[PDB]
Amino acid sequence: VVEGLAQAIVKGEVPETLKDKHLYTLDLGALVAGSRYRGDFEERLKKVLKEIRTRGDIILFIDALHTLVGAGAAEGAIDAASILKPMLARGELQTIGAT
Amino acid sequence: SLVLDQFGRNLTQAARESKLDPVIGREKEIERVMQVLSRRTKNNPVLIGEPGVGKTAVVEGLAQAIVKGEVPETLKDKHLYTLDLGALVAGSRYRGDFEERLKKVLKEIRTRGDIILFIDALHTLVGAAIDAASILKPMLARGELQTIGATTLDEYRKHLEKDAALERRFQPIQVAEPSLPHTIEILKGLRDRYEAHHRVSITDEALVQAATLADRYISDRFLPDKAIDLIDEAGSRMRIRRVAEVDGELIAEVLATATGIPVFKLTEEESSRLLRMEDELHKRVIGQVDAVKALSKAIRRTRAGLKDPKRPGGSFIFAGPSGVGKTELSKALAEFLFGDEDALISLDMSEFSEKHTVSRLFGSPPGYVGYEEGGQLTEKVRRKPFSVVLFDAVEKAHPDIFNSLLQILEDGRLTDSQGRVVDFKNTVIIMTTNLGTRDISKGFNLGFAAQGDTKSNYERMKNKVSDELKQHFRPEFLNRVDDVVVFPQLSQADILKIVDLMIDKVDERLKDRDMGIELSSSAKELLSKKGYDPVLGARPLRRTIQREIEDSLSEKILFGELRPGHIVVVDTEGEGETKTFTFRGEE
Amino acid sequence: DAVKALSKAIRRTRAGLKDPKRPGGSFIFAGPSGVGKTELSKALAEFLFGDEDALISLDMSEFSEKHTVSRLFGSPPGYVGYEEGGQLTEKVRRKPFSVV
Ligand SMILES: Nc1ncnc2c1ncn2[C@@H]1O[C@H](COP(=O)(O)OP(=O)(O)OP(=O)(O)O)[C@@H](O)[C@H]1O
Ligand SMILES: Nc1ncnc2c1ncn2[C@@H]1O[C@H](COP(=O)(O)OP(=O)(O)OP(=O)(O)O)[C@@H](O)[C@H]1O
Ligand SMILES: Nc1ncnc2c1ncn2[C@@H]1O[C@H](COP(=O)(O)OP(=O)(O)O)[C@@H](O)[C@H]1O
Ligand SMILES: [Mg+2]
Ligand SMILES: [Mg+2]
Repeated sequence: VVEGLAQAIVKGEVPETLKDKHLYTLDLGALVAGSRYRGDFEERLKKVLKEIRTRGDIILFIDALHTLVGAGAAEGAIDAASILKPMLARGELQTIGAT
Repeated sequence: SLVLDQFGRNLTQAARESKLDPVIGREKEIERVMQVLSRRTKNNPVLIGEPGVGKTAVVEGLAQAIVKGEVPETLKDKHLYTLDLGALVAGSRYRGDFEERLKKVLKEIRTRGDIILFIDALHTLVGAAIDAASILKPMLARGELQTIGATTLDEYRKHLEKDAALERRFQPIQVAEPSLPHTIEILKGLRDRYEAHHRVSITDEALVQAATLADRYISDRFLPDKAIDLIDEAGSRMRIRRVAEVDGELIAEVLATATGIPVFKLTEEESSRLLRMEDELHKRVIGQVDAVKALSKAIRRTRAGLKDPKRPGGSFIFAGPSGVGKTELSKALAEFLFGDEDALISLDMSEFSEKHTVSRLFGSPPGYVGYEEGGQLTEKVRRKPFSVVLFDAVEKAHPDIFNSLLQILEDGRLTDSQGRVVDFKNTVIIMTTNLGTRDISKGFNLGFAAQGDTKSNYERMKNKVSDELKQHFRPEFLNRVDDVVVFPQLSQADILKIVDLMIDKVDERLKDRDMGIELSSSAKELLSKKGYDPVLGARPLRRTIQREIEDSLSEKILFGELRPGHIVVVDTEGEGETKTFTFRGEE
Repeated sequence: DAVKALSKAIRRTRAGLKDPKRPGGSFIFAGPSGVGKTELSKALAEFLFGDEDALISLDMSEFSEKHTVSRLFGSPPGYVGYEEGGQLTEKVRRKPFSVV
């Protein structure tokens, strides 16, 4: 379904509200692949979310929402779900989930 | 108060600039809130209600009221701040910054002295990055914190009840679901904002029909939010197809394409179908005129709104002998009402002969294996709220199955081991049995019998079956069943009809290999004569058909006499008991 | 006749005269099927407590054999379901003002 949505967006059969929007599939594990030092995972996630906010014309796709609850949790590491919760509740980010 | 502003949200300022949804018809709970907040003990209020009723909307309306200055001087000059836990968690991973920023926040809170805090989703703060729970509890124990909380009823009873320390400091306020006029009022209030956002226009008829459709044909979600969802969804549909206008059939079809296939129209064409229901059913079921008539009458009465909306859409006890059409009628009903046989949820009760198997019906108790998975029936009903539930051979199950099953008959809702509630109001319940038909299956009576074998039939058989079943079953269970339908054994003439249907099935099996079969009237009469048995009724006919046709047809196929692209004509030879079948292959 | 008798009995039982060791009232309804027995009980409960849910109705047909009798009076320790009490007792715990 998301594949066909991307094909429709690139081909040009979408309403004018979307037109040229970029579907980016998130890649978990790559975010965690190097988060060993002080401030590595939270900073990466905040940076990517801020870049999405700055661009504006980006929409995210998560292929497994059940894996989102607990990604880089540690002695601290509030985790990715808590980071995503506030601005998702504020309605300033558009994401499509698949489970 | 830089720390306070960084880690808090002002509802009063937002109300001043009107960033909040309007509230109407909800002053009771806010009046209760400052009713209980003015006490000396248990001054901290907690709003208990089902999710979506608007507890957040409750505190938003409280902020609106305090901004409007409609509250006595006790609550005046008090700044309301919702504690933005997202602000606390965000950016806080320094080894010690967490709970220490909270220390600054709380010390500023007590220092200011004219402040009020709001805590939404109190479960994360009480009875739950985790040590923050242990800080607020002593603060409320001391008693100088005036906070307003909000919590779901099940969570409140499961977790907030056991916190004996805060039992003497919290007071509960219940919030009930809004009535349909209240929903209409809220829809009217949100009309302006939603029309401005969607750049469309909506009418009052759309509002009332959306509210009614949400109340009647949706059960998982709840009224004060799902009507808003439907109108926003319709507005999005009108926005994406291009001043736009939204009418009733528009939201009707949006709901139809949203969740399942609820009503899919409001015209009279489906009503004409319900007028032709008996003729439609008789294309799969042959000879059971009384059963089809009673079922059609009951479901037509249900469709007319003359039944209790709380109760399910129909309850039938199909009592009869073996192989008469008890399951074929259920399959035909499933095909007619929902377009496919897959809509029928069949449960063979022969696997529920032991009481401890009841756990597999609606899950296992907590703490045991298999708890993470739900019940095999409750979850399946939740997936498809519009389905026909069949309990095949209901008499072979343990009586605890009946104990659990009656609840569906009374209140149409079931609670599983996980505490969730599933609604059975949009389903048809059929329970099949062979009990009470021992005298109908065979009977000659003792003594000389006159010419007869024809009586009032349906009425006397129904009364006898009902009294026998209430002798064997619980009388209240039979009393609450919508209808008890007795299936008489098949006659001879209708058998000659059934043959045709069965032959058609065989023809389908020959369509895969590019073949076909045709029979003469004499062959059909011979098949009906050979396959007639008034005690069993239909399966012996199938055995006779298989033996006399497809045996000696498979042999011809294997031998090579019949090839793809051919038709097998079947006729009869001989007379009387010497009659036999003859097969001839042609192009 | 039955309504008058029940009214007189309720007057006896609610005048403060009979011993508190006795319950609120004890009645045996005998009659055929399809007559106003269950309806009369429901009306009595509705009048006394202002609600139709103030009626704990139990069928003794469920307890033909004694193995289920304890199910109505709390499970003794050591059973599969001992953590859950009997049906009759916990309903009185939830509401002592009801018609059994
Ligand atoms: N009136 C009928 N019209 C058409 N087919 C029928 C009729 N009665 C029986 N059959 C067919 O004969 C067989 C009888 O099976 P069916 O499911 O109807 O039995 P049943 O009445 O549920 O009996 P039981 O479950 O007690 O064995 C099926 O192949 C069914 O299609
Ligand atoms: N005396 C009555 N006055 C009014 N309605 C009555 C009366 N008797 C019966 N009915 C009606 O018939 C229904 C069945 O009566 P009810 O349930 O009281 O019977 P019952 O004799 O207590 O039951 P059963 O003997 O079958 O266990 C009632 O719900 C009511 O609608
Ligand atoms: N009294 C009301 N006035 C206006 N809108 C309401 C009211 N009650 C509920 N709503 C609407 O219902 C929606 C969901 O309510 P929500 O704030 O989620 O309640 P809760 O947080 O308790 O689940 C909100 O968007 C709100 O607009
Ligand atoms: Mg069957
Ligand atoms: Mg009775």
